Amino acid sequence: SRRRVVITGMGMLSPLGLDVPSSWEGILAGRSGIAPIEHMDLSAYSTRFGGSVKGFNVEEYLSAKEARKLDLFIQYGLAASFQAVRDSGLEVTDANRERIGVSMGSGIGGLTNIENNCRSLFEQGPRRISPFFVPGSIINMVSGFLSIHLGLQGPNYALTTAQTTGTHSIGMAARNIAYGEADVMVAGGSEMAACGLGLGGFGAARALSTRNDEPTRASRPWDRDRDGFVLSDGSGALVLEELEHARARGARIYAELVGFGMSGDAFHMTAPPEDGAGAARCMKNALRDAGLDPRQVDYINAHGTSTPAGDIAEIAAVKSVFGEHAHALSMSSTKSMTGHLLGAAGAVEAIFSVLALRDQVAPPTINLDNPDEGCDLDLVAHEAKPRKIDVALSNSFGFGGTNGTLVFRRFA
Amino acid sequence: SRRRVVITGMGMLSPLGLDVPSSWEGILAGRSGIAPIEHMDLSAYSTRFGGSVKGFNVEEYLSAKEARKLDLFIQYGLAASFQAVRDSGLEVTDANRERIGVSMGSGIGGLTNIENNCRSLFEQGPRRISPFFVPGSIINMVSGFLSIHLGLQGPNYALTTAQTTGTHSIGMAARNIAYGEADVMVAGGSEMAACGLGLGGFGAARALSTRNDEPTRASRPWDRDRDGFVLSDGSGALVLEELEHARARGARIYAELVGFGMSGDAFHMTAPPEDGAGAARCMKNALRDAGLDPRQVDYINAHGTSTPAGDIAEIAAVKSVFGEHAHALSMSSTKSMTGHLLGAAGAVEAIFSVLALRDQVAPPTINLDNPDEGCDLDLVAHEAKPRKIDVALSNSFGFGGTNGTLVFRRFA
Ligand SMILES: C[C@]12C[C@@]34C=CC(=O)[C@@](C)(CCC(=O)Nc5c(O)ccc(C(=O)O)c5O)[C@@H]3[C@H](C[C@@H]1C4)O2
Ligand SMILES: C[C@]12C[C@@]34C=CC(=O)[C@@](C)(CCC(=O)Nc5c(O)ccc(C(=O)O)c5O)[C@@H]3[C@H](C[C@@H]1C4)O2
Ligand SMILES: [K+]
Repeated sequence: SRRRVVITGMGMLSPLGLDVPSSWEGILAGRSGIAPIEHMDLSAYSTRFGGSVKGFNVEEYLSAKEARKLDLFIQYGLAASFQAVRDSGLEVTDANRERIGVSMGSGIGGLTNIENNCRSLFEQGPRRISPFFVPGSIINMVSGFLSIHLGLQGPNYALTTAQTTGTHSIGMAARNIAYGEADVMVAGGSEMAACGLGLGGFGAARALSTRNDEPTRASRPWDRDRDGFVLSDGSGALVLEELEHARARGARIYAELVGFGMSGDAFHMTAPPEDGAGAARCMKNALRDAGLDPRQVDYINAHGTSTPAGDIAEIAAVKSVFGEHAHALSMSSTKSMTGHLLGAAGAVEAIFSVLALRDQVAPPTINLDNPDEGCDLDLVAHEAKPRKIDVALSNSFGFGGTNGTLVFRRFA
Repeated sequence: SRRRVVITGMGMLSPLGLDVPSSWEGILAGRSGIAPIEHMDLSAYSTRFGGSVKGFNVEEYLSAKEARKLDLFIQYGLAASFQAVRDSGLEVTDANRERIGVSMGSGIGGLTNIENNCRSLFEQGPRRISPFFVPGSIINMVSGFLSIHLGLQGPNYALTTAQTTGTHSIGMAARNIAYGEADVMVAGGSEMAACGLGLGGFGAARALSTRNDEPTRASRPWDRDRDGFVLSDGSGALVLEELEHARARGARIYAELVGFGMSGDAFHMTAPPEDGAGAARCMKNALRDAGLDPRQVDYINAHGTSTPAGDIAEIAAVKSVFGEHAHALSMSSTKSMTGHLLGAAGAVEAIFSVLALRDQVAPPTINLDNPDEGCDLDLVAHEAKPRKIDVALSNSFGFGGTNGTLVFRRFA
């Protein structure tokens, strides 16, 4: 029989902050983390801005030596993971190390380090490829390195489901606990795809905003003048824990993870169906998993990427799932502020959903000046809205038509 | 309480053949699939051979247009998937499409597409980056594209756990079925890392055999003169199916998937502990999952990568788990013949384990001329061995210390 799963620790790097509290302060203030990119020359690119992590100091977590062997996406994932475990208060011992695992994923992974080694290969030659190229670039090395540093011997894996990664990572980790394969999991996602191939690749697909003159206004989910997503970097990690395990050690419980849904659109490689039918199936799976009446959902943290086709598909899906209740719940996209953290989006947005529960407040959709046709729900335009929130749902969708939904609830 | 999971279809591309029967014929014959690499110039590299897929014809599966969008690892994964679905006889309909999902993974993913996009990027900037670069290179696109082509709407995801990927993919897919989230899953892995970055990266880590003079002798698991793994390419896919679902449509059942285990070494980024303690925990977890006493295991398809440290760690783990029964079972490494398919290794080796059950024969470890110190189990040296096999176990281990074990049994 299925065990209950709660959240006892969280950690983050985002364009708004180097930890959870600083990021969340930005969220509730409606602050943008988007700016012209400084770390490379994007003069030849159609998009020249995004959400960078500012002032990260890897040496708070790892030595210079260890850090230079690892791509930035790995460093970011480790930072968020270490923060979450610290936040949870958990002490790893021989008595529990086999019962604590890790599932930290990425969508794009080590593209940046691969691009740099590729430069070495072609400009210098093959003997300039790093000895640490493979372990420092592969997606599972967040889980790997975290387990090595903390001594975690339970299930150890990584998902890669593009922009759905972080949501799937958390949901599948919760299944491990619910079914008895672990008592504790560290789960989430990390990304740093701000390199030539990243900006260039998403740009070639015409998926990015090109509002170069006003980067903070670029990400504008459901607004009539939206023109694509804003690429952002960072990481999110949660400590998921079996309920009785948490209670026995006197852990602080932020919220309960009650539902997880998955689906496939089976429609198109890079676009959802106009009616968001796949997203609707995914949400219904998550609601049924949680044993809920859809009218119990108070807050939705949308995927809200600011693409023309994506944002309206999600409205359609929400209307299909919730009926008239779609007008009672609040739904917002925190990507309005953070931009799109790709494989880490679902992780940071899970955190934001948990914090919406702790603080009884719906984060805003900033930049929502003129809602587009049919976008007539309570989208929490401009300003955070204090309200009752007993149940929060968080959606992620990805290229390939891969969908995930998490459902969190206040714990008492 | 948990539903039973059986295998009803299989598909493969390997260095031994373009499908399962051809590959398996090679396995039973002790044939090597290793040769000098022909598709690129490795004259200045320290390793110039590996296991290539010979004569793959993508136009049996995809249009030229579709094929030009997709990295070779995705093409290979799709080929194996299409073969497995055909082999299963499953008819996808509106009545079942929400019950059929896909979990096909990769260890390193789109290295070749990245490498090809690199060259232009550094000489002439991002102008020539394809609009399909991102969807055609991300690891979840095997799952994505397969779902789109066949209309599969069930759980849709991808693992990336380096050399463990194929095993974890099959195991986690089995859980989806056992727990009622799907009735059918296509699962496995694919890889095509034979490029400058791949050969150069693994070569920089000093992980590859450099036996260029005798490529077919290079892969020699447990032999005293082994000197690293042999890099190979391909894919494996299984159709996993709930037992009653299979019975109701009169499916041919190859075998039952009874156990899945996972662990982490929490030891080192690129090496196992000398005693294989992580691998031992993983195998025990899989046996506990299956409700089997270690004395019930008849055949182990080892990870057997032909590395100095890897091979002996696995012997130690087997001795620890199985005690005196370690002397009764047979264990072999088919990587002696196929080389190391990385993220696809656990998929093709799951298939080989299923076929060992069908045909009651332990595949050989070829090249085992002089077993190393302590390598004194029945390692099926040189020649296939007909014997009773009721229970077959298959191990995969990966950089980061990530471990997976599958347990299959004859179905009557
Ligand atoms: C063929 C076209 C049609 C096109 C036209 C209008 C659009 O709006 C876009 C730009 C984006 C559609 C979309 O939102 N896809 C989408 C998705 O399915 C799942 C997740 C995300 C995410 O960012 O996490 C995402 O971005 C599409 C893309 C690129 C190209 C232009 O496909
Ligand atoms: C730092 C060192 C020490 C060194 C010394 C002797 C060795 O034998 C090797 C070559 C490989 C160890 C090993 O087997 N790792 C290993 C593993 O843990 C899991 C999976 C696989 C697989 O191939 O699927 C694998 O390859 C190691 C590697 C590279 C480098 C040289 O680490
Ligand atoms: K979300």
